[PDB]
Amino acid sequence: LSEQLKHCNGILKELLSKKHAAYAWPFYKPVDASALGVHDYHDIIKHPMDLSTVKRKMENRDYRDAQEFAADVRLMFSNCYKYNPPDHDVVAMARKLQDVFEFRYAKMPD
Ligand SMILES: C=CC[C@@H](C(=O)NCC)[C@@H]1N=C(c2ccc(Cl)cc2)c2cc(OC)ccc2-n2c(C)nnc21
Repeated sequence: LSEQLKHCNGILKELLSKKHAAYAWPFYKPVDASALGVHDYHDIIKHPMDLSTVKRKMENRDYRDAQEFAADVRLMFSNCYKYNPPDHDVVAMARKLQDVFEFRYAKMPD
């Protein structure tokens, strides 16, 4: 990995760690629309994303730069905001986790 992508991998480890598990767990695996009963999810969200998919792409060295990594993580959060009403518990959780991501991502090295 490039030096910037190592920082990205370190953020990803933190997002999956026990410290943040109370609000991060909804984002661990892909949305199973049938299991959750949200039969309109794939009509509204055209590009699903989740942390296990980000992790698999990083493992296979599939990100070209830090920007591609950030776009996926932000996609994951934007899907959550797009589908759900603003006062929903899961949107608060997404908020909370995204503040962890954005704060540490802003500390990128040269
Ligand atoms: C995709 C389904 C929509 C949400 C839902 O279940 N109900 C609202 C109509 C759902 N809520 C949640 C959710 C709702 C309440 C609380 Cl406290 C935590 C998560 C959700 C749950 C999961 O369990 C394995 C996985 C993905 C979730 N998720 C994401 C991500 N964005 N919305 C959700």
